[PDB]
Amino acid sequence: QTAPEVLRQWQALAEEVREHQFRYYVRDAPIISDAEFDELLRRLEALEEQHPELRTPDSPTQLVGGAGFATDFEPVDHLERMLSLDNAFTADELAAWAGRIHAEVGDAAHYLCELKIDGVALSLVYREGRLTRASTRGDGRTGEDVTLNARTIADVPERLTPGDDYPVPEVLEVRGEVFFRLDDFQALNASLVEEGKAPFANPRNSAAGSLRQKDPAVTARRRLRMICHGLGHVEGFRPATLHQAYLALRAWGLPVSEHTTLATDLAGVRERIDYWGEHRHEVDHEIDGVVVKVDEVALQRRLGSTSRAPRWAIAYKYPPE
Ligand SMILES: Cc1ccc(CNC(=O)c2ccc[nH]2)cc1
Repeated sequence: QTAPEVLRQWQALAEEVREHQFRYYVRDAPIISDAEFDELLRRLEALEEQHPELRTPDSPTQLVGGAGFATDFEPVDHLERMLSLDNAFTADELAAWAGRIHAEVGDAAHYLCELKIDGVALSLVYREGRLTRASTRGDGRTGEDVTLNARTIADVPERLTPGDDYPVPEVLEVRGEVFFRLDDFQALNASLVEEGKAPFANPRNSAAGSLRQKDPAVTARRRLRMICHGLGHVEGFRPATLHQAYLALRAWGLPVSEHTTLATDLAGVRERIDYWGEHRHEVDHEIDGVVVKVDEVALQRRLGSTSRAPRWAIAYKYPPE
């Protein structure tokens, strides 16, 4: 032994054991063989005999066979402020946003165009390629902890994948939208009603509810999705543009949309807006608009942000009906 190696070993093993208890109980998705887990738990037990100081009421072995997994929505701070978006509902407004952008920067700004998803915003933090925290927006500075619930979403990976061109960052704060596809929204409503529960009025309400469960196992059996669409605080990653950032996200395994395009001027922005006004109904989830961002990171830095919103992006919202 070495007391430092004792501690090292314990932590690692408890971490591995706790992760598997989560996969087996909270989700129904074990990733090792049913037999392999048993050795691990023995060892950890085997491990706390020698060193009884290690066994605590919070240890994977004692006091948590089956349980200890609950969400309490406690406040957690975002690394970088998570601002909301300013909206534009009319063509002049967008033109006016674009004019002002072109009074500050020139033709150097290109516009990334994405489909705005009407769901629940989620913020994930990855430390050394491992998911450590998932959070709701809250007030922009502080959100609620729903890490366990996010851990059940299929679209969200626990770990990031080692890129060739893209090395995993030391810290990555990534933002996205959590949502249901239409068919699954309906399906869940049926199931709920089948157990004498009230159904959800819309898919956004349904996703929010499904995410916010005190028992995350509930969340695991609901077909929630996620698309990433923004970055917060990052270390070890310095992308020149947002479009290029999406390439690294993809490489690492984060979910990204396939409907993003890059436009060079307002005319190009206008075509996408018009196009999706006519084609948004064909997407399988709710799109309530198009978000237009300035693609260059350095240009978004110069433009900055106000207390409530960024000045380098704007969301064009369509008529409700
Ligand atoms: C693959 C995998 C991962 C995690 C676990 C956790 N615990 C148990 O299954 C269990 C409880 C009682 C008997 N067995 C199992 C299997």
